[PDB]
Amino acid sequence: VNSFSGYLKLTDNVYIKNADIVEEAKKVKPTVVVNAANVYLKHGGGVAGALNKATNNAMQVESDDYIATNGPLKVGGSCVLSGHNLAKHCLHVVGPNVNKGEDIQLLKSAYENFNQHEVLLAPLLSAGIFGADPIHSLRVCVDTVRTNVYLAVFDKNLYDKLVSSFL
Ligand SMILES: O=C(N[C@@H]1c2cccc(O)c2C[C@@H]1C(=O)O)c1ccc2[nH]c(CO)nc2c1
Repeated sequence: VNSFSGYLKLTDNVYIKNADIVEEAKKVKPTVVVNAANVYLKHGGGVAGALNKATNNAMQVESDDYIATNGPLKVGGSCVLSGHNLAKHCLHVVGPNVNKGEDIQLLKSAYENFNQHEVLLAPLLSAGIFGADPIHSLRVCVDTVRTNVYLAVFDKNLYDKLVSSFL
């Protein structure tokens, strides 16, 4: 038993809810919140900008030190950093950005990072301003992640569509 509330069970291990991931994080304080990162950890907009804003820019400060030491992530890759006031840890995961022309096949590799963590609060990778179909992202999530994932979906109208179209 865990503390996530109101989530709709999709599969053995995947649950979904219409909520702002930042607000979910603030309430739950999960062990791991997933950020929809880019390779430079520049948290400007979407999930990343919203999470970073809630940390008063501490996420960005930590991220800039990470990049200065280690260089950029790979598309499909990840790193574990602090969760600041939102979670114990933040797993920064880079899904492919269709609006930048990146290979959608890398979405499965991105979701594989979730399997290193027993339980996660997460967004659908590559969706929103990353340009991919959220219905596709949810399918890849369910078919790739084996650990327990609680998906927060910002847009209420998309959430209803994701549920109604789920196979
Ligand atoms: O961009 C965000 N989420 C993506 C998003 C956004 C809009 C339509 C979409 O189809 C999608 C798919 C993505 C998802 O739901 O995971 C996001 C999430 C929380 C936010 N809190 C604030 C505060 O101002 N801003 C936010 C932005």
